[PDB]
Amino acid sequence: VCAEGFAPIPGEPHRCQLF
Repeated sequence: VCAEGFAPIPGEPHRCQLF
């Protein structure tokens, strides 16, 4: 999970980015 405006990463599913 993460924060309002975030989601998994392309090829790395541990940290966030933008929504």
